[PDB]
Amino acid sequence: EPKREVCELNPDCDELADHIGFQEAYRRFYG
Repeated sequence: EPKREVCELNPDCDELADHIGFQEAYRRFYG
């Protein structure tokens, strides 16, 4: 799952994903 893998390897994205999930985090950072 590209988005989870990518988001995990950005501390701010991983942090955000802890609250809102990786799809929503990835979209905020890499939209």
